Amino acid sequence: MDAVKKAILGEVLEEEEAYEVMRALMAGEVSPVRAAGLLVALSLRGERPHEIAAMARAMREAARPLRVHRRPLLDIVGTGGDGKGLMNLSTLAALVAAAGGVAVAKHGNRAASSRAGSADLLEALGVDLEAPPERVGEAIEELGFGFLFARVFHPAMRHVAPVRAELGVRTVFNLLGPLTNPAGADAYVLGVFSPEWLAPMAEALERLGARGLVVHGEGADELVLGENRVVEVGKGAYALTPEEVGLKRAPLEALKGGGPEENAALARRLLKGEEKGPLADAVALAAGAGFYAAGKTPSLKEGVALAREVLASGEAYLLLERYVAFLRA
Amino acid sequence: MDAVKKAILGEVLEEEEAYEVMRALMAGEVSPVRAAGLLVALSLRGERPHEIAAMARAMREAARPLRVHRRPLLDIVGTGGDGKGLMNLSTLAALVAAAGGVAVAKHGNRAASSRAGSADLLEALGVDLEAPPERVGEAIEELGFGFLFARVFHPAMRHVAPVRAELGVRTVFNLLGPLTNPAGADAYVLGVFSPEWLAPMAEALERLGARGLVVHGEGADELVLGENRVVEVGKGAYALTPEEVGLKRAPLEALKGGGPEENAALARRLLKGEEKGPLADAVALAAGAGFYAAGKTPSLKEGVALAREVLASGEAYLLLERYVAFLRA
Repeated sequence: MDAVKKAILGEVLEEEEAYEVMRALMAGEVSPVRAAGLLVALSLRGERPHEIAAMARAMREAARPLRVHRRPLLDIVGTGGDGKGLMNLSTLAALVAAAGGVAVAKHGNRAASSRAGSADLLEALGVDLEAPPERVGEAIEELGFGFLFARVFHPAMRHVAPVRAELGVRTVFNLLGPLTNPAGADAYVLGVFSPEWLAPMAEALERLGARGLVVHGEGADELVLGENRVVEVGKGAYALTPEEVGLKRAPLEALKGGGPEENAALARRLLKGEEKGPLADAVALAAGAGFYAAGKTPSLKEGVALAREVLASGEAYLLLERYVAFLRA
Repeated sequence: MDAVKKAILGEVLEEEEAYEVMRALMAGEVSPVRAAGLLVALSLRGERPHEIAAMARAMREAARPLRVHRRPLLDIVGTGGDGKGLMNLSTLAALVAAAGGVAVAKHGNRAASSRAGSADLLEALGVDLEAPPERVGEAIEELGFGFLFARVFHPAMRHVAPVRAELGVRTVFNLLGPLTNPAGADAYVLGVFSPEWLAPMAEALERLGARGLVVHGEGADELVLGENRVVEVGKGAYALTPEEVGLKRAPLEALKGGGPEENAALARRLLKGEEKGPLADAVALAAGAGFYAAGKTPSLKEGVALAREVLASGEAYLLLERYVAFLRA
C-alpha cells in the first residue's frame, strides 16, 4: 500500500516508509490535500525517533548539496513554535561561538510574516541572504561562520510552508528543521518547544551521528535564565540553572526584546559587549552550551565563562561585519 | 478557539462547534487544505454521536429545501463504501414499502465506485434524475414515493467532494450521507459498512429525533440473507436472521448485481412479482424492516410477511410506473 495513504490512515510508518513519504514531499510529488492529511495524522499519532530520523535523512538528501571540512561544526537551532515570541538569541549565540573559535553553520529561516526570524535579523545587519551555497560554505571554511538560509537550501519548503501555515498547528517539520542542517553540522544546542521532545530529539541526533545538548527553557524553545531542562546525547537528562554557571536569573520578559527593528540595534550593542543586561546573559548561556557541545571547553560552566569574555571583547561583532563584507562582491 | 483548528488539533468538538465546522465547510469557507486536515483528524480520533448529529443538521440546512407533510416518512439507505456491488436492494425495498402504504423518500446517488448505483438503476427505469426537487415532493405526497438524488439536493457537497476523493479514505462524510435525507425522513433502516458504527449511528439518529433500525449484514452495508446485526432506536442491539422472519439463508453472491440495464431487468422481474429467488427474499427482509421502522407493522416478522405479499402482488412496479410518468408529466 502507498506510504502516504498508510500515514493518512494513522498507521505507524516503518523507517523505510517514513523516508519514502518525506522524499515524495520534498520531491514535490504530494498534492496539498494529502500533504495536509499526512501531516495531521503524524502530529496526532506522535512521531517516533526512528521515523523522525529517517525523514530527516530524506530532507537532508533532498537539500542542495554542500560539504564542509570544518569540524566540529556547531549549530544552535530551535524547533520554533514555542508560542511566546522572544528575541531569537540563537543567531547571536552562534556568532559568539564562532568568534570563540568554534566553526559554526547556523541553520535559519525568516519569521513567517513576523520579521523576528534569524534570517530577518542577519539581513537587517548586512547579511546578503542571496549568497549562493558555495560562497556560504567558503565563509564557513575561511571565517568559521556561515548562515544557512533554509529557503536557499530547501527548495521544496516553498510548497510545504503554505500547507503548514494553513494547518496552523505544529507538525513534524517543526522537529525536522533543527535536524536538517545542510552543512552537515555535528554538534548541537537544539531547543524544543515542549519538554516531551527533549528525549526523542536527543535520540534523533544520536541516530544522525550528531552530539550536543537538546534544551528547553520553561516553555521556550531556547535556554532561558530560569529552570532549563536538558538532555545530553551520549549522556542523560538534567536541569540547568543560571546560578549553576555563574549567571543570575531574570524573568522571561527580560528576554522578550521587542520589534524586529529594535532587535537589530540590540544585536549590535550585544555583540559589541555594550549591552550587559539579561539578554547578554542568555546569549552567553546558549553560546556556552555550544562551546561545551562542540568540545571547545570541557564543561558548561567554562563554556559560559568563555562566552562572556568573548562577548565582552566585542570580537563577535567584528566577526559579523567580517562575514557581511565577505559575502559582498 | 477556532473550531476548525480545534478539530485539526484532535480535540473532541462541542456540539455547536461541530455544527459550526460543517456549516463553514458547506458554506465553502474552509480551504480544501484545512478541510483535508480536519477530516483526517476526525476520522483518526473517532467522531462522537453528538458531533455526527450536529454536522448532519448543518448539512441538511445547506441543502435545497424540501418539506413533506406526510409522516412517518421512511428512507432505506446505507453509508455505502462496503465494496461488494450487490443489486440495489434498498431501492426495491423502498418501492415495496411505498406500495404497502408507507410514505417513502429514498435518498441515493450514482455509484462512482464503478456503476449500478441506486440513482443509476432508477435512471435506467426511466426516472428523470433532473426532476426539480419541488416536483419530487409532489410525487411523495401524491404517490407516496420519491427518490432524492443527492446531486440535485446537495449542491454544497461540490465544495467537499474533491477533497474526499483525493484523501482516498473514509471520513465523517461517509456517515453523514444517510443522515442527511433532504425530505426530513424520520423512519429508517440505515446500513453501515462496519459493525462498530451501529451503536454510534443509532444514537445519532435518536438525537435527530428519528426512529428505526441501523443494520449491518456480514460485511455488507445492508440487510442480507445471513447473520445480521441491528441496533434499534429506543430498543437496543440484537442479531437478525432470515429464519426468525420466515426467510431462508443464502450467500451474498446470490445478491450480486451488474450493469444498470441488467439491474433494471431484474428490478422489473422482482417488482412485478415474477422472481422468487434469494433476491426476492432480501428485498422482503429490507422492506419488512422498513414497515416495522415506520410503525406500519408491530414487528419485523409481520413487516416481512407484508413485504413478501406486496412484492408478489406486482403493486410495487405499478407504483414505479406511476412515479416515472409523474416526473414527466
